[PDB]
Amino acid sequence: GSAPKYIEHFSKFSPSPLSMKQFLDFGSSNACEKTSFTFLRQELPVRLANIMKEINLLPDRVLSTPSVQLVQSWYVQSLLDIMEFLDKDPEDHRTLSQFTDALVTIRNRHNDVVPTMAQGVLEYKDTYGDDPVSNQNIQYFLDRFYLSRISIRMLINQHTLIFDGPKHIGSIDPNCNVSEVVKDAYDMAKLLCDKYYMASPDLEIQEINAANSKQPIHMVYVPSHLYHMLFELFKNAMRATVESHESSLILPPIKVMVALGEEDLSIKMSDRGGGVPLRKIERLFSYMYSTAPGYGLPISRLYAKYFQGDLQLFSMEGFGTDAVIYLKALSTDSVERLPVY
Amino acid sequence: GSAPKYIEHFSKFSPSPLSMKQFLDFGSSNACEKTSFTFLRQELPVRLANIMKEINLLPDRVLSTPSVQLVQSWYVQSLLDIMEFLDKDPEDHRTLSQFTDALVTIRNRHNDVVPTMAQGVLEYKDTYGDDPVSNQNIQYFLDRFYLSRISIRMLINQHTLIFDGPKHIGSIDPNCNVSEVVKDAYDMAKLLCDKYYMASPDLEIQEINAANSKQPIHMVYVPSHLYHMLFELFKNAMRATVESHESSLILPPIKVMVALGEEDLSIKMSDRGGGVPLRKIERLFSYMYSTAPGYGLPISRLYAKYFQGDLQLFSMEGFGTDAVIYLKALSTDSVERLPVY
Ligand SMILES: N#Cc1c[nH]c2ncccc12
Ligand SMILES: N#Cc1c[nH]c2ncccc12
Ligand SMILES: [Cl-]
Ligand SMILES: [Cl-]
Repeated sequence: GSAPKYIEHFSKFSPSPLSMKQFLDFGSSNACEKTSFTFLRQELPVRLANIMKEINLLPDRVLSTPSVQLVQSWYVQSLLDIMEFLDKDPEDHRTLSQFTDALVTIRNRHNDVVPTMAQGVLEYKDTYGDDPVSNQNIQYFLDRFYLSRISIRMLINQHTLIFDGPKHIGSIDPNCNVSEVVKDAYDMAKLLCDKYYMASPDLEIQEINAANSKQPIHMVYVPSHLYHMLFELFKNAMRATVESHESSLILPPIKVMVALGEEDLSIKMSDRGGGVPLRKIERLFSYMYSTAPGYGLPISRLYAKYFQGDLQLFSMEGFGTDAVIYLKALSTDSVERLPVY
Repeated sequence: GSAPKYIEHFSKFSPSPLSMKQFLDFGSSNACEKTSFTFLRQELPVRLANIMKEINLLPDRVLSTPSVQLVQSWYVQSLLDIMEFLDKDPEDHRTLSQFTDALVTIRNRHNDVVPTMAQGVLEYKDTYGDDPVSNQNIQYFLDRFYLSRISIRMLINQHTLIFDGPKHIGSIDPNCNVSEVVKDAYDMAKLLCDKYYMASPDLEIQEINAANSKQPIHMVYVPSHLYHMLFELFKNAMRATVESHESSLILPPIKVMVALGEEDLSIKMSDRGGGVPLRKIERLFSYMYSTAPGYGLPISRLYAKYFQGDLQLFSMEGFGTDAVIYLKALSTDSVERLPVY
């Protein structure tokens, strides 16, 4: 087979990070399908080969596991699927239609990679232990492997959603109202909270538009990514609030502040769920320490970092916890953050 | 001279970190002066030699500067001063009295090491530049050099303050009321704020004693260290609040929360001084980036880390900033954190 050959070749190239503007240009109209095809048939084999080369450089005890071999098999097949289109003609509509169908198949093939890689982490802990050095190496690899995955699934979604044969550009909303996404994520977390706990904290939202007070806060962003982060934070904050007030009657509300500055758009979620000692904060972001026979926070932080943001937690044991999503306010500063190969 | 010989010998030993309990035992009574002398005449040459060996391993362009040579000369003389007492007899009261006088001299000799090392940083920036690699190496060294200094000045203060010929044990207050220290630091910052700005924010304090509600929060700590941290944070928060509301009439108060948990004692200072973009947070803790022709925060964080605590900043650009001091609530968990040699 030529799979090792392809990996070596395309690993020589560096991934090309795209900005929000570039995403909006690719999706401005259906006339750009050919340009998207020409870009992706080269870029997707590059990004796939770079992360596949890093997988092959893992230690033999990790590389020989069934989880890694299964994931690697799905990365080899996806690579080969894209390679078939390198010599095809963009002017042929059939070539473009087949490319879209191939991307949907590739996306579905990798839909279970996060629980599979979690199974591998649990196997490692039981087979070799949970030492700190192992934690760092696993954290280093999975952060890069999951950020690569996010970037590859972003490109695929933009092509398939737009070139399917407007206000929203695929998964990007150029006028995303942050408060509405906050409400949506709270409402979903509330439904689950009421069902499992028979009680739910209320929600309070306050907006601070520094430059234009009393004007609703909008941004260019991927609302599905923002929902995923806010949903995970709401679930954790509601659980802590309800469980810490089981023997009390008052249930403190969850308070969200949306602040718009000259370059940051910040979203703070404040709860009074008893808080967490500082010693345990790092474990909440660790894949290995959160694994038990709990990746919402570490993956949520990767979504924030994907467009040059961040997600941070600061708690006060005995009182409550604050969780801040830092996003770039300006589309010019919103650029893909890809793993440094 | 035997100075290089002494450094090599005592650098072989590891510093011995002490706990709060051990500090209270050394200072329980004046009868323990002999034990303190026997411990310090060995421990102080160990800690001095370890940081002196690291200084000698700096690159020649840093080591040859007048600032480092001056500091190193003060570390060689202080070492030699302590070496004189190694063969002396602890039972002789004159030996003990002379040791105390020697420690006061050593302490005063090093009183200007923080502005001197700041002069060296400014010289480096102008002579070789402010590249990121230089920033990391300088940050790594100064954090260790300033934490060593804090630990050596703690030992000296405990001996000189107690064995000078109770409620407080030297610089340690076994019943430190945190809120009172907060008020003291605010009052000092307010005086300076009113003098320079003709306006000052008010103060609001709220205590959360999770285990014993409505009971004042006390701890075993060094109130002078806590004051230094709170004073620096108050000065920065007041400056930002006043300057960000110059064209407004309302001046938001600075809100402090003191929370006591099972293992953390947390102090949050919240202001509405307009906040800071996330990109600038790391620069606030950098010695090199805060140097201009501003070490309060980086040194304040070292005071917090000295007894296994921390100091963290999280801001919301366009609104305000939160600054949290994390301390250990229990004296059993309060142990010296020394540089890993
Ligand atoms: N995210 C988040 C959290 C928000 N509050 C929490 N309390 C305990 C543990 C995690 C959390
Ligand atoms: N410490 C601290 C600060 C608290 N608020 C601030 N605003 C701007 C810059 C630094 C700070
Ligand atoms: Cl994947
Ligand atoms: Cl010093």
